[PDB]
Amino acid sequence: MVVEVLYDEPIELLTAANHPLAAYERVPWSELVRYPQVVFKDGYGMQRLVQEKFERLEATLQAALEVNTLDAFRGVVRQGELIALLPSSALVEARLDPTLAVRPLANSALPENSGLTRRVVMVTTQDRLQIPPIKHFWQLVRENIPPI
DNA sequence: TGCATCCGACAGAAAAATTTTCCTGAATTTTGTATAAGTAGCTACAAAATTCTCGTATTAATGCGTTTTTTGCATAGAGAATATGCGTTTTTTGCA
Repeated sequence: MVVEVLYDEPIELLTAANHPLAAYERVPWSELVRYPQVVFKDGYGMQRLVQEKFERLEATLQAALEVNTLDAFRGVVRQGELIALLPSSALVEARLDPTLAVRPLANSALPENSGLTRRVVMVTTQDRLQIPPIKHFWQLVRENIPPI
């Protein structure tokens, strides 16, 4: 397997064209439930990690109502408000377009125990990485990953 | 001319009559006798074929010493796996 996590950005959330977490610029995870923080997919490991990442800052992951579609992540936040999961590395990109200029932030992430941030993880077999394409590039892509 | 009554055993003798059988024409269960035509086959003849055989020529068949080659051979690395390991963790004990 060669377990290999290129990096583990630390989680924040979607604040908004009106968020008061776009007032309250940080994101612990109470500050989520403060507005309608819908959690993502119970069962999908993606949230298993987020369960921490919303579950140790005055909040417990509330997988109430997630439409399981980014389009909808925006089709009620294009009204301006609604808030759910966009992690750190693209939480360079939470503040974007002219409905919305948003409050960025770092991880509150009391959830950690041992090592616990969600991890970008290229993991491989030599056969798989036995050629210039993936092997060197897959390495470079797991390498040239800036905040940009 | 109108009221009752009644009806619709036996025997002999000669002639006929059904079958039977040999004689006599009639023209068939048919089948018999010679001559001349004609219908079909036999003897003979034609040969250039075709094809059988011996010799030569090319070619395809068959074996090998060697080209590379495939597949079996060994020993070198790696990537966790597997200790120590604290160090952290879960287990286990007595008081209120």
